[PDB]
This record gives sequence, C-alpha cells and structure tokens, in this order.
Amino acid sequence: TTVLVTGGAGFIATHTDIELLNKGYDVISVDNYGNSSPVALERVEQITGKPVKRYDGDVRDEALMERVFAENNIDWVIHFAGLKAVGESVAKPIEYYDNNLYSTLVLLKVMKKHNVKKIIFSSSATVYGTPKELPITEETPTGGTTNPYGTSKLFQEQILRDVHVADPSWTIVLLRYFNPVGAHESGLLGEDPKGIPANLTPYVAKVAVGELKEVQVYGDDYDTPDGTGVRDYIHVVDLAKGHVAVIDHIDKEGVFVYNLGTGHGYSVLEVIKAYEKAAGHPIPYAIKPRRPGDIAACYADASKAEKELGWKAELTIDDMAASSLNWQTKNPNGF
Amino acid sequence: TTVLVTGGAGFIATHTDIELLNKGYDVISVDNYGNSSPVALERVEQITGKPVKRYDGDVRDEALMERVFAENNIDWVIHFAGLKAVGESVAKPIEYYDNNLYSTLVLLKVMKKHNVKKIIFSSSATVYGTPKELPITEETPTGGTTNPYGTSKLFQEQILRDVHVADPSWTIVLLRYFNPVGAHESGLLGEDPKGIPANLTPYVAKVAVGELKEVQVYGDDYDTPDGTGVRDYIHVVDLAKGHVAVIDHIDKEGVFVYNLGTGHGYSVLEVIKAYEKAAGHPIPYAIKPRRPGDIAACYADASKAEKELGWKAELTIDDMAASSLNWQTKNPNGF
Ligand SMILES: NC(=O)c1ccc[n+]([C@@H]2O[C@H](COP(=O)([O-])OP(=O)(O)OC[C@H]3O[C@@H](n4cnc5c(N)ncnc54)[C@H](O)[C@@H]3O)[C@@H](O)[C@H]2O)c1
Ligand SMILES: NC(=O)c1ccc[n+]([C@@H]2O[C@H](COP(=O)([O-])OP(=O)(O)OC[C@H]3O[C@@H](n4cnc5c(N)ncnc54)[C@H](O)[C@@H]3O)[C@@H](O)[C@H]2O)c1
Ligand SMILES: O=c1ccn([C@@H]2O[C@H](COP(=O)(O)OP(=O)(O)O[C@H]3O[C@H](CO)[C@@H](O)[C@H](O)[C@H]3O)[C@@H](O)[C@H]2O)c(=O)[nH]1
Ligand SMILES: O=c1ccn([C@@H]2O[C@H](COP(=O)(O)OP(=O)(O)O[C@H]3O[C@H](CO)[C@@H](O)[C@H](O)[C@H]3O)[C@@H](O)[C@H]2O)c(=O)[nH]1
Repeated sequence: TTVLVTGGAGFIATHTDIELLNKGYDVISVDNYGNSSPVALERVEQITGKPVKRYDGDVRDEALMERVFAENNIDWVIHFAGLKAVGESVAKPIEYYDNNLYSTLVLLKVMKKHNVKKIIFSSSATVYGTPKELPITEETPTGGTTNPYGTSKLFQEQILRDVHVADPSWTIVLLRYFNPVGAHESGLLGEDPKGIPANLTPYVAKVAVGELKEVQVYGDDYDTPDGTGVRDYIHVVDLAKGHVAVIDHIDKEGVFVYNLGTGHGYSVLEVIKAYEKAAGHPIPYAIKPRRPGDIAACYADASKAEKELGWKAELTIDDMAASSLNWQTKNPNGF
Repeated sequence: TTVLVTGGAGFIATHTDIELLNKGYDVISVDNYGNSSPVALERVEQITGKPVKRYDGDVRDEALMERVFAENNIDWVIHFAGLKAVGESVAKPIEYYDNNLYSTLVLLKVMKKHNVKKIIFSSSATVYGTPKELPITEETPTGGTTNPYGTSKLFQEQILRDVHVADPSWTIVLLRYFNPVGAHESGLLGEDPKGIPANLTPYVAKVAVGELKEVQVYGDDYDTPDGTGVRDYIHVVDLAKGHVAVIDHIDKEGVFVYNLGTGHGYSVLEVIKAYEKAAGHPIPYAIKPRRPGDIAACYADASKAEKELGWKAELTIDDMAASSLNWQTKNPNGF
C-alpha cells in the first residue's frame, strides 16, 4: 500500500511518515518547504531505515501533481499541505484561501483523473468555531469560524463531502486534529517551522533552551480558569498513529469524521509550567494582547475514534514537553 | 469611471454593460466564452453606440488579469464570471469550485496588487438555502446551501468579507440576485447560453418558437400551491440598472449586502402560462423528476435596495416573457 503525503516534510507529516513506514506502507512526499526542511525527510529515513520518495514543489502545480500520479501507483493520499496560523490568516486571507483551497482542488482533480479515491484530510478543531459544547464531539455543530484558516478548513470539508455526493465510491476521512505537540522519542526529528514559530510549544521550547527571549502569552482575559487560552494538546506521535489506524481499519466507501485529541485541556500558563518542569528552571513569559482569531477553549471527546479505530492518545503533557525539549536541546536551531 | 466586468459577455453582464455605457461609464470585458458569444459584445456596442474594450480569456489566468490591470485604470470591478447551474453543480462540484473560487481568488490577488478596492460580486438567493422565512431579507440567515453552486457563492461572500477585515479600505458589495429573465427592449441582445439552456426561461422561449420540443418541469411535489418550484423572477434590465445604482450611490468603504428581486414569486407552471400569453399558443410541457439541488420556494424583500439605492424592479412577468420572445423570435438560434 502506497501513501502520498502532501506537505510530507512538515511537523505532523514527518511523524506520520515514520509510523506509516514502520507499519510497512510505502510513502511518497510532496512539499514546497515553505514551513519545513528537506532534512526532515532525511531524518525520517534515518529513523526508519526506509525510503521516502521525495518530490519538491507545490500541490497547486498541476503538471507536478500529474507527474506524481503518472509515475506512482498511489492507494491513499494524506493531505497535510496547508498554511496553518489562525492569527496570520486574519491578516493574509487571500494567501490562506489560495494556498489551502486551491491545493485541495488541484489534488482532487488529479486524484479523480487517476481514479485514486481514498483521502485523509487534515482538518482542525477550528471548524467548530466557538464550541457549542465542551467536550467537543463529532455531533457538535460546525461553523461560526473565527478566522480564515478555520473557515478554509470547513470549506475544504464541504468540498470533499460534495466529491462523495458526486461519486460515492470515494472514501473521505475528515480528521479534526486538536493541538499536536512533541517529538519522536529519538530526538532526531521534531517541530521545525521556518521563521519565528507561530505555534505555542515550539516557541516555548526555544525560550527554554535560550534561542528566544520570552514567551508571548496572547491574552489573559478569556473565560477560562486562569484567563489564558485552553487547548487539547495531543502528542504528535499519538496523532501520527491515528493516521495508521484509519488506513488499517477503513477500507470502504463513505465520509468518516473523527476528532483526534486527548480530552485533556491545558491553559497556556499550564503548558509553560509543564515545560518548566521538563527543563528544571523558569521559562520567562509576558502577558500580551489577544491574537486575532483565537477562541477561549476547545478540547475533544475522542470516544468515536477509540470505538471505531481502536485508537487512543495517552501520551501526557509531560511526555509532550519532555520529547519537545529533547529534540530542541539536541537541535537548538532545528535543521 | 472605468468598470471591469468579468464574464462581461454573459447574460446579466451584457445588459449591465448597456446600462453602464448609457450612463457614461467606460466598460472593459473579460470572458472565456464558455457560456456566451463574442457577438453579444458587438450587440452591446450596436445598442449603445459605445465601445466595450474586449479581453478574451480566463479570469483564473493570472498573466491575463495582470495585463488587464496594467493596461487600464480600473475604478470598479463587477465579478459575473462563474458557472451557475444548481443541478450541474451537484454532478460537477470540482469544476464549480475550481472555476468559481479560483477565479475570485486570482481576481482579488491582482486587484490588491493594483490597489483597486471596489467590487460588486454577483451573489445569489441560493446562499439562503431552504429559506428560514419568506420573503427573504438581508437579515435572513445564510447557510444550509443545497448544492455546490450555492455553497460556492456563500464561500465567496465570506472570502470577500475577510478581504475587508484585513484591509477595511475596501468597498465590497454583495448583490444577491434572485432569478433574472428577459431581454433588452431592442431584441438585439438576450439570453444565449451554449448548449441546451439550463435555466427555465431560455428553454421555455425556445420551445415557444419551436427550437426545442417540450418544457421539462423538474418536480411537481414541492410544498408550493401547484407543486412546482417558486422563484422571484426579475427583469434582467431592472437587475442591470441595480448595478448602476450601486456604483452611482456607494462611494465609501465597507461591506454592503442587497437582495435584488421583485418580491413577486411565480411557479414554473405560471411562468409557462406567462409565455403562452406572450406567444398566443400553448407551449408543450411535461412533468419530470426533481432536479438535484432545487428548493421549493424563494423570493425577495428588496426594501433595503429601494431605501439605500433608490432602486426598484417593477418590470412585470409579462414584460419579461414578451421581451424574451421578442429576442428569441428575431434570433431563434441566438447568436
Ligand atoms: N496544531 C497543528 O499543528 C494542526 C492541527 C490541526 C490541523 N493541522 C493541519 O495539519 C496540516 C499539517 O500541519 P503541521 O503542523 O504539520 O504544519 P506544517 O507547516 O509543519 O506542515 C505543512 C506542510 O505543508 C507544506 N505546504 C504548505 N502549503 C503547500 C503547498 N501549497 N504545496 C506544497 N507544500 C505545502 C509546508 O511546507 C509544510 O511542510 C495542516 O493542513 C494544518 O492546517 C495542524
Ligand atoms: N439567475 C441568474 O442567471 C443568476 C442569479 C444569481 C446570480 N447569478 C450569477 O451572476 C453571474 C452571471 O450570471 P449569468 O446568468 O449572466 O450567466 P452567464 O453564464 O451568461 O454569464 C457568466 C459568464 O462568465 C463567463 N465565465 C465563466 N467562468 C469564467 C472564467 N473562469 N473566466 C472567464 N469567463 C468566465 C461565461 O463564459 C459567461 O459569459 C454568475 O456568477 C451567476 O452565478 C446568476
Ligand atoms: O506564542 C504563542 C502562541 C500561541 N499562544 C496561545 O496558545 C494556544 C495555542 O495556540 P497555537 O499553538 O497558535 O495553536 P491554535 O491557534 O489553537 O491552532 C493550532 O491548533 C488548531 C486545531 O486546534 C490547528 O488547526 C492550527 O493549525 C494550529 O496552528 C492559544 O490559546 C494561543 O492564544 C500563545 O499564548 N503564544
Ligand atoms: O428546464 C427547467 C429549468 C428549471 N426548472 C425549474 O424552474 C425554476 C428556476 O430554475 P432555474 O432557471 O434553473 O434557476 P434556479 O435554479 O432557481 O437558479 C437561478 O437563480 C439563482 C438565484 O435564485 C441563481 O444563483 C442561479 O445561477 C440561476 O441559475 C426552478 O424551480 C427549477 O426547478 C424547470 O422546471 N425546468
């Protein structure tokens, strides 16, 4: 079984690539390295002793995607390629919509043309907006999105649902990830965005090891116990394993929806404290204004994925922080 | 004042082009003639005695759109370019999403780059789905869309709203058209799609003049008085005049929303009867199964546009049918 992994050099993709290769799948990557390094795929190969067939370029490049499908016999696609910062999306809506919607559309066109009709889409807790109830289930209504990123994910979900209406031989798996953190136990791979990290934990990891000065806490006036945002952090290895469980268990047509989270919510301040415990020293932080697009609190009821896929994310916030720092200590400037 | 009219050779665009030119605006067209003829723009020029500067090609062609903006000093854009059949959209979602979303995204990118920040978007009563109340106002909730076409219009509305969040110097006018019908009084221009017409009235006009055999009535089991779909038909000339009223009256930043309809709903059977009255003979029809994506009934409360723009659509269903047949009798195979 061959899996095409778009954005295949990114944070969640590289961890997924490991888990797929360890389970004897063959893996192909396409990535434009806008938020990642080609060295990450070298590390996947190092960890697994298995090849990743690498293509360099943009998922919106129809000629490139045509080559990918013409040169390979692909069974499944996992579509990670996307821009993913809630705050940046509010400021750069067209960059987000172009990248995120048009990558999906070009990919679907090529997949249809080659009759490859099994996709896992990297969707997001952001599709629930300000959650109608907590914890969030797959029955919690979507919509009320607060930022173009989240809107783009909900749009993409609908586009995919409409592909299945028009051709019900498709298998569409909408995985709504919550907030992955951490690194493969080896410390040879981890989260390495380009520029200043937009996500909380890679920023915190850099402050812990002295590569950035001060954690910027975006808002302390949310309707949460300590005022800072609450999220369901999931170890990136657990999330990666979730993808293998889908491909292991779903071999029929249909639209399938799963929340992938732990069910444990942690505030920003609690995350910093988990890193302080892992580092053995204070990590400087400052209270800053709210970031546009952020909501107060979201976390998952992932019962459905446990029942249907046999999968649960049990690595802890301490496992996340420790594995993160292990990577960052060994690789303080990343790749 | 120069207006770029994308889809500028289409049904509603060509009527709008006339009304703009008669009011002393300068008009530029870009169209790929997927559902129209270049001859239509010759007829606009004939009617008005004014030029239409013509570009041939696709709004998704960034190099073409760059040329359009580099070669001309554009004040306003009216974005008509789109695929527009509810039923076809259910069967061809990716064609619809690609054409409709990516044309908009390429256009916005170029407009931003040239600091042209005034747009009228051709939106649709379909954004209301199955209407929460009748008649529909601009306060009627959107969503519940029943077909990828309608979904694509609601998506585009949100993309445009997000452009204004990111740069509130924009003027965004979302015009939700109901169902335009009819032809310029000259009969030298009218509705001329390529292929078998997907809309009701061009099909009915062709059956009336013997160019098609039988009106296909899609469903007679809707929750309406006679069982057939109910719509708010608006004379295409009134709708065209609505666009001039926007540009005449709105010269400030902001997001502005208008329903453009008559407030008079007519069933399919009533439309056929209006054409029979205009033709002076029966027009054969048959009851057929429902078309995917169609809803029972929608019509507009257009009070807001009357107050804010001084505009009302008062041409009648008889004016629509008669002007339609006048065009079709003079041009039985269109252009
Ligand atoms: N918290 C999370 O990190 C989280 C949660 C839910 C969903 N997601 C989604 O999961 C996916 C992956 O997230 P991640 O944390 O691994 O981010 P990431 O930035 O590390 O990975 C995405 C990758 O896609 C690549 N890419 C982006 N657009 C591309 C394009 N047009 N063509 C080719 N390559 C492109 C980037 O270069 C990068 O390697 C994204 O779609 C994201 O929205 C992430
Ligand atoms: N009842 C109606 O007809 C109605 C109601 C509400 C909204 N609308 C919207 O109004 C607009 C115009 O409707 P119309 O009835 O004039 O249809 P139309 O098909 O006559 O006009 C649209 C035009 O756009 C052109 N076009 C389509 N995609 C293009 C692309 N990518 N690049 C260049 N040109 C392209 C076509 O060739 C055509 O000339 C559409 O966006 C439609 O969705 C129509
Ligand atoms: O430097 C930072 C970064 C973040 N935060 C806060 O930390 C929390 C998590 O923020 P972040 O890591 O930016 O993640 P989210 O915005 O919750 O979004 C992530 O999680 C979503 C699913 O929940 C994914 O879809 C997104 O792609 C991914 O970026 C939020 O409360 C932020 O306000 C800070 O205080 N400082
Ligand atoms: O051959 C036909 C065509 C249509 N209908 C019916 O006639 C009505 C109008 O149909 P149609 O002309 O296809 O228009 P709509 O589907 O209502 O959509 C039009 O009106 C929308 C705004 O209401 C626009 O956004 C769309 O682009 C435009 O195609 C509907 O009840 C249809 O079921 C028939 O019975 N036979």
